[PDB]
Amino acid sequence: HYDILRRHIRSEDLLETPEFGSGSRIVEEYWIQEPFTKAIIVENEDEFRNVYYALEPTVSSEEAEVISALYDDLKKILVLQDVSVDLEERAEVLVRAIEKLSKEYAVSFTDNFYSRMLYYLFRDFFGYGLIDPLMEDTNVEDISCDGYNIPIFIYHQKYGNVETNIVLDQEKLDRMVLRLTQRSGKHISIANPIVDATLPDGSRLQATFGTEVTPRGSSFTIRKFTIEPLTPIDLIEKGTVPSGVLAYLWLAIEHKFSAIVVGETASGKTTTLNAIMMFIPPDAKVVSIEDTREIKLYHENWIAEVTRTGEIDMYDLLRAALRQRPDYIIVGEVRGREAQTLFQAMSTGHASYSTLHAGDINQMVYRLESEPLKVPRSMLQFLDIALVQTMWVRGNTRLRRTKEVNEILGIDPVDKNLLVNQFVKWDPKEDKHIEVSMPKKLEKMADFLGVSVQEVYDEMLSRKRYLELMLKRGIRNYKEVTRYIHAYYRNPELAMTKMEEGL
Amino acid sequence: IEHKFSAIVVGETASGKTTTLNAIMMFIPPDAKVVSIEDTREIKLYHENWIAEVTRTGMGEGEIDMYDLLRAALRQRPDYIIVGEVRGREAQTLFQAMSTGHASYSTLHAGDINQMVYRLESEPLKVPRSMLQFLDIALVQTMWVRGNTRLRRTKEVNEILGIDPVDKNLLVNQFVKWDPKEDKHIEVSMPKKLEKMADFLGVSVQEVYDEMLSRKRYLELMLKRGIRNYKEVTRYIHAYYRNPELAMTKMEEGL
Amino acid sequence: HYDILRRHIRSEDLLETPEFGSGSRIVEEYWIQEPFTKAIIVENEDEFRNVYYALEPTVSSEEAEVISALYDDLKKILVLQDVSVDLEERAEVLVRAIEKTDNFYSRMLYYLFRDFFGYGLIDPLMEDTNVEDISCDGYNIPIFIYHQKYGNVETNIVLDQEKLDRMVLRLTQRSGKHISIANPIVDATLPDGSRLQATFGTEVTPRGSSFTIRKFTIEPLTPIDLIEKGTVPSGVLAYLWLAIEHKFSAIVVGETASGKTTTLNAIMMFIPPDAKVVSIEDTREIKLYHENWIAEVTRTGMGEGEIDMYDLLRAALRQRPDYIIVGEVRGREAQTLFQAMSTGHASYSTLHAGDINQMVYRLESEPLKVPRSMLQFLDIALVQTMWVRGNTRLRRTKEVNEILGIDPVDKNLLVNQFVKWDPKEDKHIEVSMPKKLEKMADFLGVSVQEVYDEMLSRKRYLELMLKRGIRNYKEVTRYIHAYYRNPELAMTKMEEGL
Repeated sequence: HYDILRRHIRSEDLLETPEFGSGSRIVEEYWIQEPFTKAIIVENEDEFRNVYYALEPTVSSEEAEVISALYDDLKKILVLQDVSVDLEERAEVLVRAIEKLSKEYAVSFTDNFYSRMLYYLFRDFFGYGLIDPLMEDTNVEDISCDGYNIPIFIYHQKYGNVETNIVLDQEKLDRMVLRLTQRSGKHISIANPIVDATLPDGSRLQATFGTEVTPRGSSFTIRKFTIEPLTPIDLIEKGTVPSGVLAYLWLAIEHKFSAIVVGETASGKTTTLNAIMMFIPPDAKVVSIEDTREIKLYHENWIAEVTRTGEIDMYDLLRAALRQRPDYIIVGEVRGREAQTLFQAMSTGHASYSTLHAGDINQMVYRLESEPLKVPRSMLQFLDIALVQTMWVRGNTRLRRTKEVNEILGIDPVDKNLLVNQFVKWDPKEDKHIEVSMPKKLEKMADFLGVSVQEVYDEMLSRKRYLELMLKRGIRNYKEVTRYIHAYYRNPELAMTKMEEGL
Repeated sequence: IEHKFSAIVVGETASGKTTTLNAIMMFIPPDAKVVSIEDTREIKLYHENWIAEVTRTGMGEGEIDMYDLLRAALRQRPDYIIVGEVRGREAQTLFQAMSTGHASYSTLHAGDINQMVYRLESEPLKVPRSMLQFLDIALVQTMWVRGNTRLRRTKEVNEILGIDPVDKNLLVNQFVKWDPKEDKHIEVSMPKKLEKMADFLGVSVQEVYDEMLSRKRYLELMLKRGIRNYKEVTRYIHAYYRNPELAMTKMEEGL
Repeated sequence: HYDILRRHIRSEDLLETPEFGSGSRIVEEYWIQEPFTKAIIVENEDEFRNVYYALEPTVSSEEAEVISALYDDLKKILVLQDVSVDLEERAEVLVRAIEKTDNFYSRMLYYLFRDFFGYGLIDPLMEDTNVEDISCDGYNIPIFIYHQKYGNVETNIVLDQEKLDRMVLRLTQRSGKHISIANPIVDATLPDGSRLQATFGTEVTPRGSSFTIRKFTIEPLTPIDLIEKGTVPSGVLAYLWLAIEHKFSAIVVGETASGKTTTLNAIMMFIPPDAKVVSIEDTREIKLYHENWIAEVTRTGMGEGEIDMYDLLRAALRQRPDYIIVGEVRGREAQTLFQAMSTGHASYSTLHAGDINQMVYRLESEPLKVPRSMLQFLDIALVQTMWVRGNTRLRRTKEVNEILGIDPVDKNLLVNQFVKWDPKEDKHIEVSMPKKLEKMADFLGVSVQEVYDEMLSRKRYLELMLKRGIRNYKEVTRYIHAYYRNPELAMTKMEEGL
């Protein structure tokens, strides 16, 4: 979007320098998208806190009025406000149109006021409007707008919870919500005032309309979607999952053990699933079914299926894909009926993985067995690993942590109880993952290979070493990480040497 | 409350449940995001980053109950969740929020922890036995009368330590008890939750204990200075959060 | 398709030779449709992986639009595409129509055919019986396949947007469906009898249109085969042959990748030539060289009425099947099956489990929920295994279990273990008498020694087929059908290499 804009810019230096009186001290400044936006962390020292300032190109009461004027005309054009169209060409339908209205009304603006007016038109037409800067700043992970005349709050990757300078009044906020809502294909109104949707880019939306069910006015909450997939290295570095557990999981998904990663909504479940899904052997056939395109993989032999909300559901896609011979099936989040199918896939030898909304393992079982999912108890035996994610909150810090790793051994012959083994448990105290025991799944692997448990264990340590070597060498991006993992697959010793040899 | 220990205010009817809750909800950290779900507004809070959600009857539209609202509120990011009073199904979601780290608070119609447990476990609430472990504190409120002697007292401060494997289950440590004979609050056990705090904070107990005594003084002073209003009280509390040092000094210097 | 063609051609030295730069070693090479297409399995030292290269008669870029032109006209010939017309005749027109080098001719008809009667770009993959799975994931992505021996390998066949979009319409149409943005997903079955999943556009497949084809090319392992692989001893196989002829019902149980289906399909070639057999599967896997047979396959209901195994069995058991085969019991239908058993229908099926206890549990508990008392009608339950050491990959029948019946006031399931497999010596040990052989005496109305004699007889017959290297299922089934018809004559021909 902005690269296109930066093209027609027609000038730079559109930003001035803020006037924060005393009792206010700049803590940090940084371009969000130069030369238009900029974030300025300001410290209102009187109140011993910081306050995110979204800085946009300055305009005067007269100027903005002029801008708003063009918007009204350009607004007539439907193309530029049509999502099905390529941003790039409707970005010109805009500049080429402003050219008309300009030369016609016989006027020539300032090279600057253009490279300023232009910013606003794009923003309110293509961008996210008033919150665009927040929607842009990579540091902002969440956006929370409680209501009429209430400042937007956000979660900053470095300052955590912080008050923002952006404030929407009723007229503005209502539009904002409708816009966000509409932009997500779903509809909101006094009739049905609550909406749980996902924006075009994947960010999750939670909106409310009017004061029907929410006095204080309409409100919305966005949980931005990071474009770049965290990798198992990212996870080792972030203290979220130990390199050993990660090695353990590598072997586990190689040997097609099916796993489900459990957690609370927004606990980092998908992020983790995507990360460990980078351990899939290179040539295998991967099939992914989701309601919202989220998983990003550097795996050629893969088909990414997506749900249609109108009508084609996961269930349909899942049983369909199951008629073939896929090596790995990814679901993303079992929420109903298909949950049964997914567990059957397991029963019939398919490496199956998915996300599930629950807090404990107890809660997992409960949520699995009861409607709408309704997975019979006899079938749970077919799940191999169950991870539990948690988002540890202490002060102005967030910690996505693999809270616990569980192994489903089987179903007890009495009371048909699920045999489980928790071999790794996180400790919030020292923020240390603890191995309450050794993985029982290592024996299943040993047999499947004809080697001694001891032999598998050492393989693990090896991969573990490889991972930490990749970390130490600063290999974090998914494409490059996947590249090096596929390598170890193709040939381990050659791969190891090349890792510890600089290549 | 600052540390997010969840609490339910239990009490017979006309004992003070809601009042007390609303009272101690003015202890929420100035910047934390709080969402409340009530059948009808009753909770007043001098807090900004706050979403107030109210149930819909559905008289002539789509009925939206507490279950729907909580289910979808817990969904955004609330640091604190306040449910006016649990009167059914939504109760499960709440305790789920608890097992998840959401500082959850609410009210329940009952006279003692036993009744509380019964009501919570049995339909309509039907909260699973094992989930109870995530509730931290349960206050029990009362009404006490003699002459025109109209008294609302916290009968007891109960600390829910957790569950017992092979049990009776609900492990409760009673911190404070109220003697009506002398109208006095007696400590009848150690405030164990203060130790869990040491663990969270990463400090010692005496250290936390010190801060408690400190916060205590701060309150008694506000009292002596006649700072009664909620808007003003919340301001001085928000104050102490921001900087207890400066906050304490201004209070000792009538400003 | 290729016999009709390959004669109308002139030259026979069509298609040059492959040229792979260094680091691109040639592992193997073999013919597909001589002398047009040939497949080469190349290596790649760097990435320890093999690659499938689909070789077709090379052409000139001038011949390109040239042959693409001769096609631009032949297309407007409705009388060609028409499938109602026999391929033998249809071909003729294309030839005659083309009349309106003596080498370029042949290495051209190939394509003209490959696009009118063939499968187009993927014909090399559809004709090669080594490729049992075809995965075209997306736009400009090399197709992947599952080779009978090489498994997952990349391919030299890629399709850009349009090239694939039309391919998806071709496959969709030959299967009899109409894939469109309105109905972007198709799960049909191709004329050659193959499973085809297909997606048009990018509504459900962001990675563009796509398709997958799981070819029914199987070549089902044979009883003789099981003997060779040392999976099941010849003696046990004879015992089963009799068992099956007499309609004793059997379930093949085993952990995953142990051989359940293989073994079943194997021992299902023991069904009497004239008996009526009906099979119900979630997806075809069972190959049988039997005529009086009805094969029924479950329907997903993607966009129509869903018909599950329960529906199919319920209504199959309804006609007169002497033998009923259920691919694998994964639910409700299981009850109907055991009902069929209590009724005398020689019923067979597979079940995911490790030992009789697990089998029982799964069968009794939901979703299957087969009533405790019904189990008595199951006769034999084989337990299959996977065994490994070095590259030592072994599939063995761990145990032949005879279900004697139910016990009043019990523990219930009375099982007599006939054969056990010792992995230490890789030997099958008899650990009890084959009681079912006595039930046979009772059925047949003869003595045990008598039946026992026939078993030893049938046993010999099998070992001989082995010695004579009769491995194929079509041929094996014939010699078995043989013995049924006349064991006397059958035995003599076998001893006299004929």
